[PDB]
Amino acid sequence: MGHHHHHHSHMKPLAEQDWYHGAIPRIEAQELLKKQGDFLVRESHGKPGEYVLSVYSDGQRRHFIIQYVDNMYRFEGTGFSNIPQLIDHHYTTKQVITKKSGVVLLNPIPKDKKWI
Repeated sequence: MGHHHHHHSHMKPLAEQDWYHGAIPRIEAQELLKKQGDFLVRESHGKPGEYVLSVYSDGQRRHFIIQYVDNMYRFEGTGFSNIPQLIDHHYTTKQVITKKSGVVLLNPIPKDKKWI
């Protein structure tokens, strides 16, 4: 507590999420990754509604797709009503994306203000 270091709010919406880079191409999603942990969520370029998570793990670019079922966004069965809440809560709980792959969320990669 103090005069600074207190961001009073609930969260930022999916659009304002820095880890959410938008509908950027597959190349741009894989090239910005460097260590095991770097992750970003994009939307499929041309397919509105299909969000692709790109996380670098085990030396590979691990690309997962967010399925919208039962009115919830999910990677491996269990899902949340909102993507920003899905990733945020999944990150803070250190839960694995899919048990098939075994990838965890650490240090999210921010985005640039590409007005072009």
